[PDB]
Amino acid sequence: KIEEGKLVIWINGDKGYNGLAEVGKKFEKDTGIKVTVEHPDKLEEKFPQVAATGDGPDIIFWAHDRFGGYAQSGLLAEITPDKAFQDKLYPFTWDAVRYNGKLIAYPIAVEALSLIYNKDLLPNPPKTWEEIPALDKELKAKGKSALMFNLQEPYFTWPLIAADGGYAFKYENGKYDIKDVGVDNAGAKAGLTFLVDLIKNKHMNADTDYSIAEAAFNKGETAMTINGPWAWSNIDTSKVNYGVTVLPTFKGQPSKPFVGVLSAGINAASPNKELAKEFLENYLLTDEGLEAVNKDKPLGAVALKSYEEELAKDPRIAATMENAQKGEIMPNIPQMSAFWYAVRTAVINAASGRQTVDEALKDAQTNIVVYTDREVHGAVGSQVTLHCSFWSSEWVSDDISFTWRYQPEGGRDAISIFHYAKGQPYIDEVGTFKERIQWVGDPRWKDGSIVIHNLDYSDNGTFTCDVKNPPDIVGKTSQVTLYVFEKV
Ligand SMILES: OC[C@H]1O[C@H](O[C@H]2[C@H](O)[C@@H](O)[C@@H](O)O[C@@H]2CO)[C@H](O)[C@@H](O)[C@@H]1O
Repeated sequence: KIEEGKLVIWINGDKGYNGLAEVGKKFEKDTGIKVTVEHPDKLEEKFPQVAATGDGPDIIFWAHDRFGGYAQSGLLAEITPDKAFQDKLYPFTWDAVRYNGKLIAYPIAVEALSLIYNKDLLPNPPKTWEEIPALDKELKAKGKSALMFNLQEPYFTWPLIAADGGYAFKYENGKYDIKDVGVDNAGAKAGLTFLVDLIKNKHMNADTDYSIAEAAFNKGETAMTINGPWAWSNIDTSKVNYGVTVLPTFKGQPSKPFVGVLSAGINAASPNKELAKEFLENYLLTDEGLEAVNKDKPLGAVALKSYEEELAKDPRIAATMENAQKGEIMPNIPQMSAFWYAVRTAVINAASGRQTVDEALKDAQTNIVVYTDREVHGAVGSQVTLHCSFWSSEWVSDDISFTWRYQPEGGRDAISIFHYAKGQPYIDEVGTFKERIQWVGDPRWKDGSIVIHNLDYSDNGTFTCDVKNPPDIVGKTSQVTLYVFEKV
């Protein structure tokens, strides 16, 4: 439950919260109203959790993308500044916080990821992703690495994934098609494939997270990192001589970071809505208010026209804006939340080798355990496909095995005719099917199918497919019966 004569604010711990607290101190001096600034972990998830019982902060700071979901659920107060105030901020920043015709937050700043590079290691940073492996080998021989960035959050890997064609939700005449997701298409696969072979080639580590990449760059251990304007303060402190530049191209195309508008929403259960509007409108969104936050941790390109114009000469801000121009604004639709957890899981699963990129992105796109046909009929001379597939909770072992057995009709015993094991198909030269079996399976899609060519009358019998995918060293089986005809 929310008290009542004061303001509690949540903001991410990577942003200028001490600078925000100082604006809080000034508000408190003028008004006598206490302003507490907190930075809870995963506050983007904590907010809806507690705001559903009417709990949480009076005001929450996050990128605009999460606010559609908050608004849909009725967690945010409608924002109603007059036209005079609105005119103080860029119109596009207001569009980012409009949901279902209503303004539901105040925009603060435009963030995009950039390439950051150590000028003493790399006076001339690569223009291209494809250069990076060769660069890394050079730098490795000198006890350094080429690149480290946060691999745990899809925000950071998305620019590469989207570069050659990936998208979240298709944008089509004024609206997002929630049914048309582009995390599976050929472009997205190429981008994530490039990323996982950086890892498989030891140019990056699948475990690398935000703290590890920041520490490595700031200690001069790696030549480049990918991060937003909040990060620049920490590198200034370290003294590393850095530049901030355009992200490398991939297959000749710009990297495409998702652009965020840092925004401040007012809790619908806040008894302090007029005080919150006063703070944000009269204290935060002023040159001095934004300056105080910005000098703590850089904001990016601020929403407030006067101060954006003041800051716009900074070439690090120019680079941020150039990267944003090449990327695209995040949708603010409530589905964004599902999108992010889907791609997060796909990246981690692909980066660790639990899935191939195809498998991984299929699942993201979407977010009797053995199957054979019952009975197949063939003509003499024809070929028949003997489908076999399975479903499992396990990743695909490789060590995965498939075995086909055959039992002639009226016959006694089932004999092996085909075996897939340790990555290779073996036929059997014993076979009455020798030179007539064809492997058409693919263990990566949990498929063990074969084709029998040039059917004969005496091929009549029952085939059994047996699959082991080790965890899972217990054989699951299914049977298919073949009848061969002159015709029918
Ligand atoms: O990684 C998925 C995550 O990415 C975007 O979050 C950013 C946020 O915009 C930045 O301000 C910065 O703090 O880093 C975050 C990524 O770690 C989305 O805003 C967020 O909803 C999403 O879950």
